[PDB]
Amino acid sequence: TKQPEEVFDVLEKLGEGSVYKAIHKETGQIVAIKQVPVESDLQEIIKEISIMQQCDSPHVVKYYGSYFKNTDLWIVMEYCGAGSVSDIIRLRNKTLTEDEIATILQSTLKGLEYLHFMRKIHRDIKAGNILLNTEGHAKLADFGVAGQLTDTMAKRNTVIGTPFWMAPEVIQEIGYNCVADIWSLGITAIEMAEGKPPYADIHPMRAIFMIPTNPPPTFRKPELWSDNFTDFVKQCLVKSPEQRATATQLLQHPFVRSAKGVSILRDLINEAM
Ligand SMILES: COCCNC(=O)Nc1cc(F)c(Oc2ccnc3[nH]cc(-c4cncs4)c23)c(F)c1
Repeated sequence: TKQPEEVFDVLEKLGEGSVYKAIHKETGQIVAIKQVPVESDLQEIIKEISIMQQCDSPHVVKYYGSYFKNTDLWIVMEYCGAGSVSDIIRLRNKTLTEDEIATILQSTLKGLEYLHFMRKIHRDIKAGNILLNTEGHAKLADFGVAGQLTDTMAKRNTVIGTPFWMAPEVIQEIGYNCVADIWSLGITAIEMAEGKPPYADIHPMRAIFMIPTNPPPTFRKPELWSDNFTDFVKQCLVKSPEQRATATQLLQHPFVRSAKGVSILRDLINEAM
């Protein structure tokens, strides 16, 4: 009920909808505030907030609430100071090591296990939608295209996501379920190792045509990568969604199961900031 500027001291812009770092003045907690015009298209803003409000997981970006200020909507969220994994790759101009990827994807998979239990499908898993806080904890972000299964709707059939990362069953007319995110996770693993997903240099509308017919992608330089990492990607990129591994099962994959603690990401985060 209080004016947003009395609750929050807005600091630096982080992004440009438009995102600001801010201090919650009563607790000293740092938050991220997304500001959008109330007259803008709010379709995915409304979707993403509805999904985040239903989530309570250390592996999913928290939503704290919304204010009107003048003719803007302020969306208050958990602050992830290291930014996205794709930001960290770009800023350091370096791909991630196997150990760094195992640690990030362990936390990503715990977030997917939580969403999938709640019958949610992220549908836009990619390095750009995995954020790190300054302590190195990975959180799922951008729920703007997330789907919800129900008692009466056991499958979604909307062709939606970001083409290079989309599962074959999502692209094809057939309905699909939570394990579409596991395919996207496999593409994300390659993206973190190589800096870009398979087919990154071809037209996205051409790539979407080939993903359903092509064999599962593999590493560009297979000799660089352990048997465990190679097998982890192969298991994620099983074309049959019925056969594809779940988040729970991949948390036991040898690539993920022995991931190092978030300390392995300290150098990484320091360099990026
Ligand atoms: C030059 O290339 C583009 C530059 N990259 C970039 O601007 N990255 C970026 C990443 C983010 F994660 C950003 O957003 C955040 C930031 C921190 N902590 C958050 N907590 C929550 C967010 C979210 C906001 N939008 C949806 S979640 C958030 C952002 F604004 C910008």
